Amino acid sequence: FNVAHGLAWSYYIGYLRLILPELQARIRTYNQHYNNLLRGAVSQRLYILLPLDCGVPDNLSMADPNIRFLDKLPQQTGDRAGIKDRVYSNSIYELLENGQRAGTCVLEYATPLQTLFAMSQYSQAGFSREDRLEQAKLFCRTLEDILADAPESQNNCRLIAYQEPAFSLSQEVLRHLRQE
Amino acid sequence: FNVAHGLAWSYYIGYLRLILPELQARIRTYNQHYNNLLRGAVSQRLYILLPLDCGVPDNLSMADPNIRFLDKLPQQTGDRAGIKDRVYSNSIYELLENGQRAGTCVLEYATPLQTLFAMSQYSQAGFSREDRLEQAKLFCRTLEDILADAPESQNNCRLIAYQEPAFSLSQEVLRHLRQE
Ligand SMILES: Nc1ncnc2c1ncn2[C@@H]1O[C@@H]2COP(=O)(O)O[C@H]3[C@@H](F)[C@H](n4cnc5c(N)ncnc54)O[C@@H]3COP(=O)(O)O[C@H]2[C@H]1F
Repeated sequence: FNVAHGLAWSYYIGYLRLILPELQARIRTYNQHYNNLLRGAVSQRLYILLPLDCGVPDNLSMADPNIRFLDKLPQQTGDRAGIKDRVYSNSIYELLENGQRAGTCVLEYATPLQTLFAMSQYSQAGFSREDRLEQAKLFCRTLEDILADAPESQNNCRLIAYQEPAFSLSQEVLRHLRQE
Repeated sequence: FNVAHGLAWSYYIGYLRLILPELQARIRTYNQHYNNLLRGAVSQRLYILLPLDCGVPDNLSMADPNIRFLDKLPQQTGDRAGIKDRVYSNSIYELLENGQRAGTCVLEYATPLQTLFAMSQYSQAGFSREDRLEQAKLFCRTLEDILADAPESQNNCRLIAYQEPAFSLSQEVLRHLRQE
Protein backbone atom coordinates (compact mmCIF):
# COMPACT_ATOMS: atom_id res chain seq x y z
CA PHE A 1 0.00 0.00 0.00
CA ASN A 2 2.27 2.76 1.34
CA VAL A 3 5.44 0.64 1.13
CA ALA A 4 6.80 3.03 -1.51
CA HIS A 5 6.27 5.99 0.83
CA GLY A 6 8.49 4.52 3.54
CA LEU A 7 11.26 3.38 1.20
CA ALA A 8 11.38 6.86 -0.35
CA TRP A 9 11.75 8.64 2.99
CA SER A 10 14.21 5.98 4.15
CA TYR A 11 16.21 6.57 0.96
CA TYR A 12 16.23 10.32 1.63
CA ILE A 13 16.85 10.35 5.38
CA GLY A 14 19.34 7.47 5.40
CA TYR A 15 21.35 8.21 2.25
CA LEU A 16 20.79 11.30 0.08
CA ARG A 17 20.77 13.66 3.05
CA LEU A 18 24.08 12.12 4.19
CA ILE A 19 26.16 11.89 0.99
CA LEU A 20 24.85 14.78 -1.10
CA PRO A 21 26.27 17.53 1.19
CA GLU A 22 29.71 15.93 0.73
CA LEU A 23 29.42 14.82 -2.91
CA GLN A 24 30.83 17.92 -4.64
CA ALA A 25 33.98 17.74 -2.50
CA ARG A 26 34.54 14.07 -3.38
CA ILE A 27 33.97 14.83 -7.07
CA ARG A 28 36.29 17.84 -6.92
CA THR A 29 38.91 15.56 -5.37
CA TYR A 30 38.66 13.03 -8.20
CA ASN A 31 38.62 15.75 -10.88
CA GLN A 32 41.88 17.29 -9.62
CA HIS A 33 43.96 14.43 -11.06
CA TYR A 34 41.50 13.20 -13.69
CA ASN A 35 40.39 16.44 -15.35
CA ASN A 36 42.52 17.93 -18.11
CA LEU A 37 41.94 19.66 -21.44
CA LEU A 38 41.73 16.29 -23.26
CA ARG A 39 38.37 15.37 -21.69
CA GLY A 40 35.48 16.81 -19.75
CA ALA A 41 35.42 16.68 -15.98
CA VAL A 42 33.17 14.39 -13.98
CA SER A 43 29.79 16.08 -13.64
CA GLN A 44 28.88 17.66 -10.31
CA ARG A 45 25.51 16.07 -9.50
CA LEU A 46 24.46 12.54 -8.58
CA TYR A 47 22.45 10.95 -11.39
CA ILE A 48 19.92 8.41 -10.12
CA LEU A 49 18.26 5.87 -12.42
CA LEU A 50 14.58 5.23 -11.63
CA PRO A 51 13.33 2.40 -13.86
CA LEU A 52 9.59 1.91 -13.42
CA ASP A 53 9.60 -1.68 -14.78
CA CYS A 54 13.06 -3.26 -14.56
CA GLY A 55 14.77 -5.97 -12.55
CA VAL A 56 17.45 -3.36 -11.78
CA PRO A 57 20.76 -5.16 -12.41
CA ASP A 58 23.95 -4.54 -10.45
CA ASN A 59 26.18 -3.97 -13.51
CA LEU A 60 25.02 -0.92 -15.47
CA SER A 61 26.86 -2.13 -18.58
CA MET A 62 24.37 -5.01 -18.74
CA ALA A 63 21.55 -2.46 -18.98
CA ASP A 64 23.42 -0.60 -21.74
CA PRO A 65 26.88 -1.38 -23.20
CA ASN A 66 27.44 2.38 -23.63
CA ILE A 67 27.48 2.73 -19.82
CA ARG A 68 30.88 1.50 -18.61
CA PHE A 69 32.31 1.75 -15.10
CA LEU A 70 35.27 4.13 -14.95
CA ASP A 71 36.30 4.55 -11.30
CA LYS A 72 35.14 4.98 -7.72
CA LEU A 73 35.01 8.28 -5.90
CA PRO A 74 36.89 8.56 -2.61
CA GLN A 75 34.90 6.76 0.06
CA GLN A 76 32.87 8.61 2.67
CA THR A 77 32.64 7.29 6.22
CA GLY A 78 30.59 8.04 9.31
CA ASP A 79 29.46 6.26 12.45
CA ARG A 80 25.80 5.23 12.27
CA ALA A 81 23.63 3.26 14.69
CA GLY A 82 26.56 1.47 16.34
CA ILE A 83 28.55 0.74 13.17
CA LYS A 84 31.83 2.65 13.27
CA ASP A 85 32.83 4.22 9.95
CA ARG A 86 29.89 3.02 7.88
CA VAL A 87 31.07 3.34 4.29
CA TYR A 88 29.39 5.24 1.45
CA SER A 89 30.95 4.50 -1.94
CA ASN A 90 29.89 5.74 -5.37
CA SER A 91 31.01 4.80 -8.88
CA ILE A 92 31.83 7.02 -11.87
CA TYR A 93 30.64 5.91 -15.31
CA GLU A 94 31.50 6.96 -18.85
CA LEU A 95 28.70 7.42 -21.38
CA LEU A 96 29.73 6.27 -24.85
CA GLU A 97 28.33 7.73 -28.05
CA ASN A 98 29.65 6.42 -31.38
CA GLY A 99 32.42 4.53 -29.60
CA GLN A 100 33.69 7.70 -27.90
CA ARG A 101 33.37 8.96 -24.34
CA ALA A 102 30.68 11.65 -24.46
CA GLY A 103 30.13 12.17 -20.73
CA THR A 104 31.26 11.24 -17.24
CA CYS A 105 29.13 11.26 -14.11
CA VAL A 106 28.41 9.53 -10.82
CA LEU A 107 25.60 7.15 -11.71
CA GLU A 108 23.57 4.50 -9.89
CA TYR A 109 20.11 3.05 -9.55
CA ALA A 110 17.79 4.04 -6.73
CA THR A 111 18.50 0.83 -4.84
CA PRO A 112 15.08 0.68 -3.08
CA LEU A 113 13.43 -0.02 -6.45
CA GLN A 114 15.58 -3.15 -6.67
CA THR A 115 14.22 -4.08 -3.23
CA LEU A 116 10.58 -3.54 -4.26
CA PHE A 117 11.08 -5.81 -7.27
CA ALA A 118 12.68 -8.51 -5.11
CA MET A 119 9.80 -8.55 -2.60
CA SER A 120 7.75 -10.44 -5.21
CA GLN A 121 9.92 -13.47 -4.35
CA TYR A 122 8.24 -13.84 -0.93
CA SER A 123 4.58 -14.67 -0.36
CA GLN A 124 4.72 -13.17 3.15
CA ALA A 125 5.75 -9.84 1.60
CA GLY A 126 2.31 -9.62 0.00
CA PHE A 127 3.69 -7.66 -2.96
CA SER A 128 1.84 -8.82 -6.07
CA ARG A 129 2.98 -8.08 -9.63
CA GLU A 130 0.36 -5.43 -10.45
CA ASP A 131 1.10 -3.65 -7.16
CA ARG A 132 4.83 -3.66 -7.95
CA LEU A 133 4.61 -1.29 -10.92
CA GLU A 134 2.33 1.04 -8.94
CA GLN A 135 4.58 1.22 -5.87
CA ALA A 136 7.54 1.94 -8.16
CA LYS A 137 5.70 4.95 -9.58
CA LEU A 138 4.74 6.06 -6.06
CA PHE A 139 8.37 5.75 -4.92
CA CYS A 140 9.49 8.20 -7.62
CA ARG A 141 6.56 10.52 -6.89
CA THR A 142 7.24 10.86 -3.16
CA LEU A 143 10.99 11.18 -3.80
CA GLU A 144 10.37 14.03 -6.26
CA ASP A 145 8.09 15.72 -3.72
CA ILE A 146 10.73 15.32 -1.00
CA LEU A 147 13.42 16.97 -3.13
CA ALA A 148 10.97 19.74 -4.06
CA ASP A 149 11.03 20.94 -0.43
CA ALA A 150 14.79 20.22 -0.16
CA PRO A 151 16.66 22.47 -2.62
CA GLU A 152 19.94 21.75 -0.82
CA SER A 153 19.61 18.17 -2.07
CA GLN A 154 17.75 18.87 -5.33
CA ASN A 155 20.73 20.80 -6.72
CA ASN A 156 23.20 17.97 -6.01
CA CYS A 157 21.32 15.19 -7.82
CA ARG A 158 19.18 14.53 -10.89
CA LEU A 159 16.44 11.90 -11.07
CA ILE A 160 16.20 9.97 -14.34
CA ALA A 161 12.86 8.16 -14.46
CA TYR A 162 12.10 5.95 -17.44
CA GLN A 163 10.29 2.79 -18.52
CA GLU A 164 11.94 -0.06 -20.43
CA PRO A 165 9.72 -0.46 -23.53
CA ALA A 166 8.78 -3.91 -24.80
CA PHE A 167 15.43 3.34 -26.22
CA SER A 168 19.03 3.95 -25.15
CA LEU A 169 19.58 4.50 -21.44
CA SER A 170 23.01 5.96 -22.22
CA GLN A 171 21.27 8.58 -24.38
CA GLU A 172 18.71 9.49 -21.71
CA VAL A 173 21.56 10.11 -19.27
CA LEU A 174 23.49 12.07 -21.91
CA ARG A 175 20.35 14.17 -22.45
CA HIS A 176 20.09 15.08 -18.76
CA LEU A 177 23.88 15.41 -18.66
CA ARG A 178 23.95 17.93 -21.53
CA GLN A 179 21.45 20.27 -19.82
CA GLU A 180 23.95 20.79 -16.97
CA PHE B 1 0.39 2.65 8.35
CA ASN B 2 2.44 -0.19 6.83
CA VAL B 3 5.69 1.81 6.78
CA ALA B 4 7.18 -0.64 9.29
CA HIS B 5 6.35 -3.57 7.01
CA GLY B 6 8.38 -2.18 4.13
CA LEU B 7 11.38 -1.15 6.23
CA ALA B 8 11.50 -4.63 7.77
CA TRP B 9 11.52 -6.42 4.41
CA SER B 10 13.98 -3.86 3.05
CA TYR B 11 16.21 -4.53 6.07
CA TYR B 12 16.03 -8.28 5.40
CA ILE B 13 16.34 -8.32 1.61
CA GLY B 14 18.93 -5.54 1.38
CA TYR B 15 21.16 -6.36 4.36
CA LEU B 16 20.67 -9.42 6.57
CA ARG B 17 20.31 -11.78 3.61
CA LEU B 18 23.57 -10.37 2.21
CA ILE B 19 25.91 -10.22 5.22
CA LEU B 20 24.67 -13.06 7.42
CA PRO B 21 25.79 -15.86 5.03
CA GLU B 22 29.32 -14.39 5.20
CA LEU B 23 29.37 -13.28 8.85
CA GLN B 24 30.80 -16.43 10.46
CA ALA B 25 33.77 -16.36 8.07
CA ARG B 26 34.54 -12.72 8.90
CA ILE B 27 34.24 -13.47 12.62
CA ARG B 28 36.43 -16.56 12.28
CA THR B 29 39.00 -14.38 10.51
CA TYR B 30 39.08 -11.85 13.35
CA ASN B 31 39.15 -14.57 16.03
CA GLN B 32 42.24 -16.22 14.52
CA HIS B 33 44.54 -13.45 15.77
CA TYR B 34 42.35 -12.13 18.59
CA ASN B 35 41.26 -15.33 20.34
CA ASN B 36 43.55 -16.90 22.92
CA LEU B 37 43.18 -18.61 26.29
CA LEU B 38 43.25 -15.24 28.11
CA ARG B 39 39.81 -14.19 26.83
CA GLY B 40 36.72 -15.52 25.13
CA ALA B 41 36.35 -15.38 21.38
CA VAL B 42 34.03 -13.00 19.57
CA SER B 43 30.58 -14.57 19.51
CA GLN B 44 29.34 -16.10 16.27
CA ARG B 45 25.98 -14.38 15.74
CA LEU B 46 24.99 -10.82 14.90
CA TYR B 47 23.27 -9.16 17.87
CA ILE B 48 20.75 -6.52 16.80
CA LEU B 49 19.38 -3.92 19.23
CA LEU B 50 15.68 -3.15 18.74
CA PRO B 51 14.72 -0.27 21.07
CA LEU B 52 10.98 0.36 20.93
CA ASP B 53 11.24 3.95 22.29
CA CYS B 54 14.72 5.40 21.78
CA GLY B 55 16.36 8.03 19.63
CA VAL B 56 18.87 5.33 18.64
CA PRO B 57 22.29 7.00 18.99
CA ASP B 58 25.28 6.26 16.78
CA ASN B 59 27.73 5.60 19.65
CA LEU B 60 26.62 2.60 21.70
CA SER B 61 28.75 3.73 24.65
CA MET B 62 26.40 6.71 25.01
CA ALA B 63 23.51 4.27 25.48
CA ASP B 64 25.53 2.33 28.08
CA PRO B 65 29.12 2.97 29.25
CA ASN B 66 29.57 -0.80 29.64
CA ILE B 67 29.29 -1.15 25.84
CA ARG B 68 32.62 -0.05 24.35
CA PHE B 69 33.75 -0.34 20.74
CA LEU B 70 36.59 -2.84 20.35
CA ASP B 71 37.30 -3.29 16.63
CA LYS B 72 35.84 -3.67 13.15
CA LEU B 73 35.44 -6.95 11.35
CA PRO B 74 37.02 -7.31 7.93
CA GLN B 75 34.89 -5.43 5.43
CA GLN B 76 32.58 -7.20 2.99
CA THR B 77 32.11 -5.86 -0.53
CA GLY B 78 29.79 -6.53 -3.44
CA ASP B 79 28.47 -4.70 -6.48
CA ARG B 80 24.88 -3.54 -6.00
CA ALA B 81 22.59 -1.47 -8.23
CA GLY B 82 25.44 0.20 -10.12
CA ILE B 83 27.72 0.86 -7.13
CA LYS B 84 30.90 -1.18 -7.49
CA ASP B 85 32.11 -2.79 -4.27
CA ARG B 86 29.40 -1.49 -1.97
CA VAL B 87 30.86 -1.86 1.52
CA TYR B 88 29.35 -3.70 4.49
CA SER B 89 31.21 -3.02 7.74
CA ASN B 90 30.39 -4.22 11.25
CA SER B 91 31.83 -3.34 14.65
CA ILE B 92 32.81 -5.59 17.57
CA TYR B 93 31.95 -4.44 21.09
CA GLU B 94 33.05 -5.52 24.55
CA LEU B 95 30.45 -5.88 27.30
CA LEU B 96 31.81 -4.78 30.67
CA GLU B 97 30.62 -6.19 33.98
CA ASN B 98 32.26 -4.94 37.19
CA GLY B 99 34.95 -3.15 35.19
CA GLN B 100 35.95 -6.36 33.39
CA ARG B 101 35.29 -7.61 29.87
CA ALA B 102 32.52 -10.19 30.22
CA GLY B 103 31.65 -10.68 26.54
CA THR B 104 32.52 -9.79 22.97
CA CYS B 105 30.14 -9.73 20.02
CA VAL B 106 29.22 -7.96 16.80
CA LEU B 107 26.58 -5.48 17.92
CA GLU B 108 24.51 -2.76 16.27
CA TYR B 109 21.09 -1.17 16.21
CA ALA B 110 18.51 -2.07 13.59
CA THR B 111 19.18 1.12 11.65
CA PRO B 112 15.64 1.40 10.18
CA LEU B 113 14.30 2.15 13.67
CA GLN B 114 16.58 5.20 13.71
CA THR B 115 14.98 6.18 10.39
CA LEU B 116 11.42 5.78 11.72
CA PHE B 117 12.25 8.03 14.67
CA ALA B 118 13.76 10.66 12.38
CA MET B 119 10.69 10.82 10.12
CA SER B 120 8.94 12.78 12.88
CA GLN B 121 11.14 15.73 11.84
CA TYR B 122 9.20 16.16 8.57
CA SER B 123 5.54 17.14 8.30
CA GLN B 124 5.33 15.64 4.80
CA ALA B 125 6.37 12.27 6.26
CA GLY B 126 3.06 12.18 8.14
CA PHE B 127 4.61 10.16 10.98
CA SER B 128 3.06 11.38 14.23
CA ARG B 129 4.46 10.60 17.69
CA GLU B 130 1.82 8.05 18.72
CA ASP B 131 2.22 6.25 15.39
CA ARG B 132 6.00 6.12 15.86
CA LEU B 133 5.94 3.75 18.84
CA GLU B 134 3.41 1.51 17.07
CA GLN B 135 5.39 1.25 13.82
CA ALA B 136 8.50 0.42 15.86
CA LYS B 137 6.67 -2.52 17.43
CA LEU B 138 5.39 -3.59 14.01
CA PHE B 139 8.92 -3.42 12.57
CA CYS B 140 10.16 -5.91 15.17
CA ARG B 141 7.10 -8.12 14.69
CA THR B 142 7.46 -8.48 10.91
CA LEU B 143 11.22 -8.94 11.25
CA GLU B 144 10.71 -11.77 13.75
CA ASP B 145 8.16 -13.37 11.41
CA ILE B 146 10.58 -13.07 8.48
CA LEU B 147 13.37 -14.82 10.39
CA ALA B 148 10.91 -17.50 11.52
CA ASP B 149 10.63 -18.70 7.90
CA ALA B 150 14.37 -18.11 7.32
CA PRO B 151 16.35 -20.43 9.62
CA GLU B 152 19.50 -19.84 7.55
CA SER B 153 19.40 -16.25 8.82
CA GLN B 154 17.80 -16.89 12.22
CA ASN B 155 20.81 -18.93 13.37
CA ASN B 156 23.32 -16.19 12.45
CA CYS B 157 21.69 -13.35 14.41
CA ARG B 158 19.84 -12.61 17.64
CA LEU B 159 17.22 -9.88 18.04
CA ILE B 160 17.33 -7.95 21.32
CA ALA B 161 14.08 -6.02 21.71
CA TYR B 162 13.66 -3.78 24.74
CA GLN B 163 12.06 -0.56 25.96
CA GLU B 164 13.97 2.23 27.73
CA PRO B 165 12.03 2.71 30.99
CA ALA B 166 11.33 6.19 32.33
CA PHE B 167 17.79 -1.31 33.21
CA SER B 168 21.27 -2.06 31.85
CA LEU B 169 21.49 -2.62 28.10
CA SER B 170 24.91 -4.21 28.61
CA GLN B 171 23.26 -6.76 30.90
CA GLU B 172 20.45 -7.57 28.46
CA VAL B 173 23.07 -8.30 25.79
CA LEU B 174 25.13 -10.34 28.26
CA ARG B 175 21.97 -12.31 29.07
CA HIS B 176 21.38 -13.21 25.41
CA LEU B 177 25.13 -13.68 25.00
CA ARG B 178 25.33 -16.20 27.86
CA GLN B 179 22.62 -18.45 26.37
CA GLU B 180 24.85 -19.06 23.32
N1 LIG C 1 26.30 -1.21 4.51
C1 LIG C 1 25.29 -1.22 5.40
N2 LIG C 1 25.50 -0.94 6.70
C2 LIG C 1 24.51 -0.95 7.61
N3 LIG C 1 23.23 -1.24 7.30
C3 LIG C 1 22.87 -1.54 6.03
C4 LIG C 1 23.90 -1.55 4.99
N4 LIG C 1 23.27 -1.87 3.84
C5 LIG C 1 21.95 -2.06 4.13
N5 LIG C 1 21.72 -1.86 5.44
C6 LIG C 1 20.42 -1.96 6.13
O1 LIG C 1 19.38 -2.37 5.23
C7 LIG C 1 18.47 -1.27 5.01
C8 LIG C 1 18.00 -1.21 3.57
O2 LIG C 1 19.11 -1.07 2.69
P1 LIG C 1 18.85 -0.63 1.16
O3 LIG C 1 17.89 -1.61 0.52
O4 LIG C 1 20.17 -0.61 0.43
O5 LIG C 1 18.21 0.84 1.14
C9 LIG C 1 19.08 1.94 1.40
C10 LIG C 1 19.75 2.44 0.14
F1 LIG C 1 18.85 2.51 -0.89
C11 LIG C 1 20.21 3.83 0.55
N6 LIG C 1 21.59 3.71 1.07
C12 LIG C 1 21.99 3.89 2.34
N7 LIG C 1 23.33 3.70 2.45
C13 LIG C 1 23.81 3.39 1.23
C14 LIG C 1 25.12 3.07 0.64
N8 LIG C 1 26.25 3.03 1.39
N9 LIG C 1 25.17 2.81 -0.69
C15 LIG C 1 24.06 2.84 -1.46
N10 LIG C 1 22.84 3.12 -0.98
C16 LIG C 1 22.65 3.40 0.33
O6 LIG C 1 19.30 4.27 1.57
C17 LIG C 1 18.39 3.20 1.89
C18 LIG C 1 18.07 3.16 3.38
O7 LIG C 1 19.25 2.96 4.14
P2 LIG C 1 19.13 2.54 5.69
O8 LIG C 1 20.52 2.48 6.28
O9 LIG C 1 18.28 3.55 6.41
O10 LIG C 1 18.46 1.08 5.79
C19 LIG C 1 19.25 -0.04 5.43
C20 LIG C 1 20.03 -0.57 6.61
F2 LIG C 1 19.23 -0.64 7.72
